[PDB]
Amino acid sequence: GNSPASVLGITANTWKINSFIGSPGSSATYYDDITDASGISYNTYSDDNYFYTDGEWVYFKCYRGLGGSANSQNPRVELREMDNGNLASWTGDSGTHTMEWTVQVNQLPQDTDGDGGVLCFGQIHGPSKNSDGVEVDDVVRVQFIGEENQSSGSVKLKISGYVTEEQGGSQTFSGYSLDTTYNCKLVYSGGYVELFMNGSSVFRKKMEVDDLSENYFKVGNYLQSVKGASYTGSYGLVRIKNLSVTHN
Ligand code: NA
Repeated sequence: GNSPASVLGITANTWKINSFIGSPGSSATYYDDITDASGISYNTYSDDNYFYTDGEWVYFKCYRGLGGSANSQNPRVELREMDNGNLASWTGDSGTHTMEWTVQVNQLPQDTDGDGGVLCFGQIHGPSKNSDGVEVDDVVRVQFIGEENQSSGSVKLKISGYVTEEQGGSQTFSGYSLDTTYNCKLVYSGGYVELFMNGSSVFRKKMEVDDLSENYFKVGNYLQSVKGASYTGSYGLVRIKNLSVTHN
């Protein structure tokens, strides 16, 4: 009655859950679909180290160096958009495609280099190679960036992924904060990627790529700048409610 999947209103047919098993540490084991793990079923899954609820929010807790033994890339505990059991895959200039979620970031991790902390709390992901060979990978990452292990206060919104990095550089925006509710709306329509925060358009930019097929949303906690980092207990914490995806 109280599970994270029930509180957030998600099902295996609408979102796949990327999570870990084992105590947090460099030897924890990543699962692209956590329900593949022994003993785990989607509508009862909860683990206070990673993915849990208090009946209002669902918390995604991920750690610097988590699983670093197996893979040095940035770790995540996150949802992957599904389409009635098929993988979601949709086109950024045909139809209008929206993810809305209410979020806070409560804690930033510590970069590999020790200076700074950052994580991504929503994304659009595209094809690794589109039909023209363009390496799209993440279309956009919506992130907060601040101090290493930051626990309160002021951060910047940072927009990364293809739409900024391959088109003039990542973009940052002042005046955001930890422990602060934002109603986020991420739209891909007409070949433009756009974020609204509390009803204001804060970022909007065209993808100058021909083939905008094979996108899907992700949302959760994808740490950043922790490639090759050791496990120290440093973590990020993202909490979400009021999640929906709309396709028109
Ligand atoms: Na299982």
